[PDB]
Amino acid sequence: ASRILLNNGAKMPILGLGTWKSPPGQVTEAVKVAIDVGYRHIDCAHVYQNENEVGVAIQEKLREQVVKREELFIVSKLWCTYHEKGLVKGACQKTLSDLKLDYLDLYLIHWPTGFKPGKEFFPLDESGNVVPSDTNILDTWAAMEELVDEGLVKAIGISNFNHLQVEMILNKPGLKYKPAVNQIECHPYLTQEKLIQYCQSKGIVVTAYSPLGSPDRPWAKPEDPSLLEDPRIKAIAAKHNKTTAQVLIRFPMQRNLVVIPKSVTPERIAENFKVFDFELSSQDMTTLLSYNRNWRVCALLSDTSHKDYPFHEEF
Ligand SMILES: NC(=O)c1ccc[n+]([C@@H]2O[C@H](COP(=O)([O-])OP(=O)(O)OC[C@H]3O[C@@H](n4cnc5c(N)ncnc54)[C@H](OP(=O)(O)O)[C@@H]3O)[C@@H](O)[C@H]2O)c1
Ligand SMILES: NC(=O)[C@@H]1C[C@]2(NC(=O)NC2=O)c2cc(F)ccc2O1
Repeated sequence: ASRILLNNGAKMPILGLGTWKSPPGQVTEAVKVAIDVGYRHIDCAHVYQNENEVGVAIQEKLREQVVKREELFIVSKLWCTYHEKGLVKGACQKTLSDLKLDYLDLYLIHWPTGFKPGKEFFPLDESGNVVPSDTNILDTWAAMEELVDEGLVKAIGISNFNHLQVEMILNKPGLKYKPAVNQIECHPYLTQEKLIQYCQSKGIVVTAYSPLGSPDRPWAKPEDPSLLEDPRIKAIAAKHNKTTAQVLIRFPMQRNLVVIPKSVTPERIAENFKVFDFELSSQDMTTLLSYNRNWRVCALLSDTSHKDYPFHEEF
C-alpha cells in the first residue's frame, strides 16, 4: 500500500522526497518533477534554507491542478533555536508562509536539543561550544500540541529522539497528543532495530532518513563506507533487476517505515519512485539487516555536550 496510518488517523505516504542540500536554484524543479511523477510527500525544514523555493513548486502544481492539497503530505521541522514556548508558533508560521501553505500535515521537533534563540542556527560561545536553551523537551512538546489545537498542523512528531526521550514524551504529565512520527537515520549500516521496535510498539511511525547514506553530506570522507557502492547490496539489486538505490528505498518500506530519499536529479527522482513493483525476500531483508555497523551520517557533532544530546544512549 502507498500510505501508512498514523495515530492521528491521517494517512502518510511511505515514500517522500528529501530536500536537505537541495540547492535553491534546483529544488523548485525537483519538487515539480517529483509531484509530476507521483510523489505526494515532501520532507522540509527551516534550517535547510530552501522552504521558499519548495513552496513555489507546491503552489504551481496546486494551481495547475496536478494535485489537490488534500493529496499532499507536507512535513517540516522546528529548528533547535526555536524550542522556547514563545517562539514555536512564529517558527511554524514562517515555515507555512515560505511553503505557501495554510497547514502542515506533520511538524516535527527536529532535535531534542534546544539552542539559544537568535539569528544563528548554531549559536556559539567564545570557545566554540553551542550555547543551549534551558527549555526542556516536555515544554516544547506542549507548545507543539498548541499548534494542533490552532489548526496550523494536522500532526506533530519528533526527530532524532532516543528511546528514553520518546518515553519521556509518552510519560509526560498531561500529555494531550502522542507523537505520530519519530524521524531517525536508518539504512543497512545503521539498522536501528531496537529503537524501531520500541516506537512501533507504541504506535509511533518511524521515518527513515539518509536511506542512501547521504553521499552528498558535507563531511564525507573517501574512506567511509558507501551503501550505493557496496557490492553485496549491488548483488541483491542485480538479482531483482533493480538499481542499488531502489533496493535501499524498498528495504525500509518492508520494515513498515516511511522513507525520504533526496535527489535533485530528474532521472533519479523518477527511479527512486519505481519501488512499488518488486519485493525483497525475508532472506534479503535479514541479509541487508546483517550489514549494520552503527555508522551514522548525522550525529550533530558540534553539540555532544548538550544534556539532551541523543546518541550517547545505546538506543
Ligand atoms: N531529521 C533530520 O535530522 C534529518 C537528517 C538528515 C536527513 N533528513 C532528511 O532526509 C533526507 C534524505 O537524507 P539525505 O539528504 O541525508 O541523503 P540520502 O537521501 O540518503 O542521499 C542523497 C544523495 O544521494 C544521491 N542520490 C539520490 N538518488 C540516487 C540514485 N537513485 N542513485 C544514485 N545517487 C542518488 C543524491 O544525489 P542528487 O541529489 O545529486 O541526485 C544525493 O547526493 C534529507 O534530504 C532530509 O529531507 C532529516
Ligand atoms: N550535523 C548534523 O547531524 C545535522 C544534520 C542536518 N541535516 C538534516 O537534514 N537535519 C539536520 O539537522 C543538518 C542540516 C542543516 F541544514 C545544517 C546542519 C545539519 O546538521
